Order: sequence, then C-alpha cells, then structure tokens
Amino acid sequence: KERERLEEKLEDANERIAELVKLEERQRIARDLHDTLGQKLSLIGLKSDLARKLIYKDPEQAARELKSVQQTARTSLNEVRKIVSSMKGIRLKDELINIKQILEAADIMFIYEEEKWPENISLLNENILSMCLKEAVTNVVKHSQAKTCRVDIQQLWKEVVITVSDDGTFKGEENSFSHGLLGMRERLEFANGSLHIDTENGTKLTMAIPNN
Amino acid sequence: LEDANERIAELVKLEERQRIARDLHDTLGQKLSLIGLKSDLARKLIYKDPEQAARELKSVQQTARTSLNEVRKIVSSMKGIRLKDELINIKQILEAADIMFIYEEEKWPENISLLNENILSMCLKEAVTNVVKHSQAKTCRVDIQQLWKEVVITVSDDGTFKGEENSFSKGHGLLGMRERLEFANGSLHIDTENGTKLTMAIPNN
Ligand SMILES: Nc1ncnc2c1ncn2[C@@H]1O[C@H](COP(=O)(O)OP(=O)(O)CP(=O)(O)O)[C@@H](O)[C@H]1O
Ligand SMILES: Nc1ncnc2c1ncn2[C@@H]1O[C@H](COP(=O)(O)OP(=O)(O)CP(=O)(O)O)[C@@H](O)[C@H]1O
Ligand SMILES: [Mg+2]
Ligand SMILES: [Mg+2]
Repeated sequence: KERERLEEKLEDANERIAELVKLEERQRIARDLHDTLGQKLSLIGLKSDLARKLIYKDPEQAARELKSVQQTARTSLNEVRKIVSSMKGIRLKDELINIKQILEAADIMFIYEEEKWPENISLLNENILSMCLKEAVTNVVKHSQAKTCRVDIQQLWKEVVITVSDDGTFKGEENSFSHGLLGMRERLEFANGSLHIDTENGTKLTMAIPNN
Repeated sequence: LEDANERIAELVKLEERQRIARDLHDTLGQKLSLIGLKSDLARKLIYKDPEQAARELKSVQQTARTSLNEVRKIVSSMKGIRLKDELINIKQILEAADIMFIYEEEKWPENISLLNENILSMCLKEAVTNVVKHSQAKTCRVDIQQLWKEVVITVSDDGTFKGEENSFSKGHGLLGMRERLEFANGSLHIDTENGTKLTMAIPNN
C-alpha cells in the first residue's frame, strides 16, 4: 500500500548513492593507473613507431628498441598481476584452510566435514562470507575460551549458510553489539542475507546469504 | 551514523572494486598480452620479413595508445586533480628550498572550470618561485578556499620583499599574474607589510 510505494522510493535513493560512490571509486584508481601504466604505455607507443621507421634505415637500432618494448609490456602486465590480486578476493576454500591453521595453533579442535558445498555463488558473496567467517573465528579464539568448535557450510534452499559454534562461554554483556559484530550484521544484511546468534551453550553464529 | 554510513560506503566500494579488477584483467590483459606477442614476433621478422614486421608494429601502437584512452577520458573529466599536482609540486620545491610549508586542506574546490584550475596552478607556481627567489623567508603559509562563488589562493612568506617600489616590470611573473587573473575576471593583490602576501582570486566558473 503506502508501505510499498515508500519502499520503492527508499530503493531508488539507495541506488542513487550507489552509482555515486562507485564513481568516486572508479576514480582513486584512475589516478594511480594513469601515472604508472600511462607513462609506460605511451613509451610503448613511441618505441613501436620508431622501430617501424628504423626497420630499414637501421635494423640494428630497430631491434634494440623492440627489446625495450617487450620488456615494458611484460612488466606492466606484472603491475596488474600485483593489482588484480587486490579485491580479486579470497575463496572460502582458502579461508577454511586459514582458519584450520588458526584454530590448531589456538589450541582448539576444528570440527568439519565438507557438506553440500557451494557452486555458482557470486565471487563477491564468497569474499564477504570469507570475511565474517575469519572474524567469527577470531572472536572465538578471543573470548569464548572454548576447546572445540564445530563448523558447517551448506547450500540450503537458494541461500548459503555457514554455521560456527563454540563450546566456551560468551564473555559479552547483554548488548556488546558495539566491532566485527555490528560489522558482520551490517554486511550480510546489505547482501540481503542475515546474521543470527545464540549464547545458550557457549556461542552460535548463523550466517546466511543469497546464492542460487 | 559514524559507521552504518562509511561501512556501507567501503562495501559498495569493494563491490565494484572487485568488478573493476575483473574488468582490468579482462580488457588490458587480453590487450597487453597481445602487445607482448606482436612485439616479439616483430623482432623475429625484422629481417626475415621487415614488411610483416612493420605491419605488426602498426597494430601494436594502435593498442598501446588505445588502452590509455579509456582510463584517460575519466581523468580529463575529474576535477581538483590540477591543484593536487601543484601542491605536490610546490611542497617538494619548498622542502628542497629549506622552507617550512604551512597547509591544511581548507574548503577545497569542486566544479571549478578546468581552465581556471590551470591558471591558478600557474600563478601559484610563480608565486612560490618568487618567494624562493627573493623573500629568503624560512616559513610560508598557504590556503586555498572556496569563498562563495569565487575561489581564492593566499600565499604568504615571512621573508623580506626585496622589490623596489614599482618592480612590476612586464614579462615578469607579476605583471604576468595580474594580467592573467584579471583577464579571467578575477583579481590579484599584494602586501609588503610583513614579508610578502599574495591574494589570488578568480571566479568559481
Ligand atoms: N565466540 C565468542 N566466544 C566468546 N565471546 C565472544 C565470542 N564472540 C564475541 N564475544 C564477545 O562479545 C563481545 C563483542 O565482540 P566483537 O566481535 O564486537 O569484538 P571483539 O571482542 O571480537 C574484538 P574485534 O571487534 O576487534 O574483533 C566481546 O566483548 C567478546 O568477548
Ligand atoms: N616573494 C618575493 N619576495 C621578495 N622579492 C620579490 C618577491 N617577488 C618579487 N620580488 C621582487 O620583485 C621583482 C619582480 O619579480 P618577478 O617574479 O616579477 O620577476 P623575476 O625576477 O622572478 C624573473 P621571471 O620573469 O622569471 O619571473 C624581482 O626582481 C624581485 O626583486
Ligand atoms: Mg570481533
Ligand atoms: Mg618571477
């Protein structure tokens, strides 16, 4: 009714700030890129050209020039190797490993068995999920003081679900949502999924997100 | 707001930043590897077949020039870039001059014409040079504010103004500076009271 009309409106303004902030982003990069890969790539222009001119007039210098070109091609693509490494993102496969290591070295038993694991989930969600995960684990090896920790990750419905439970005690007060907690929620929620918790026996984190 | 705000910020930031890396690799990858290949192949045929070699290098120049342009168009549109470069340029010159550079980004510019940005850059650089030329001051305050419609640099130095009473000789950056701001319908003023003080103004647009 009235509530539907005013949600449509609320979505329109969200999106509007979206496009704007994404733009400002396109930019930080515009400066870095231009600097580096721009001087270099203009130089590639010039040596290309100059090489073509000297092919006959002087095939020696021509060659030497092409040597320098290939050099700068390669290293430039190397710069973007160093660049799409960033925000390329971690895949859970990797985050699970990381955490198995952190839990072992925490003095804690890591309970797992690969259960109905994920396919054709957006790479992005994979990053977020990776994050919340790492944070949850840290919280546990920070306060729970549990000695064992169960975890499963399943493709339920059209929605993916991690669950991370620890036998320790939840050291938090009644409203310590002050911190990777508010962080976690804020996140999943923005991805239109959910985060839930139970301090019944130790601490239990259910993260959910849309997949299929 | 402290965090709902700039947390959802930094998250759409990362949303599209992953998208942006997939586009780098996609576009400039394919392209730049192809540049590798044609470079190489060109070197091989320089003699065996200098014709094909040339043709290959033509296609190379095309691509190298082309890749920069997509990024470049965004850069031309973007504002505040000229001033930032100038600040970096002058901070360096002042440091290396033996001089303290006083600054704090104060109500800095948005949607000023790119042109005015260049002019202002200029007068600025010239002002600085004059200081590190004659003022022999040891510290130098500078601010750049968006005052109402009009933008204003102010560049002050504690040294002494070595100039005579009417040192505004043409072809010197003084007559040059005025000539300029004034042609842009803004203004230039100075005070030799304590050291030297330059107020540049111009229209924001
Ligand atoms: N798995 C767990 N076991 C026991 N206590 C936990 C827990 N997860 C969170 N807590 C408690 O809840 C409170 C809030 O945690 P939150 O995640 O906001 O910050 P933190 O203490 O984990 C450090 P950071 O915010 O840097 O990760 C903490 O005071 C912590 O002791
Ligand atoms: N900030 C400053 N401090 C002290 N003296 C200054 C000054 N700016 C200018 N002057 C004096 O006024 C004169 C005019 O300076 P101006 O910058 O107009 O010409 P210039 O001597 O720098 C050569 P150019 O043509 O390269 O600018 C200078 O010769 C100098 O003696
Ligand atoms: Mg935490
Ligand atoms: Mg001068």
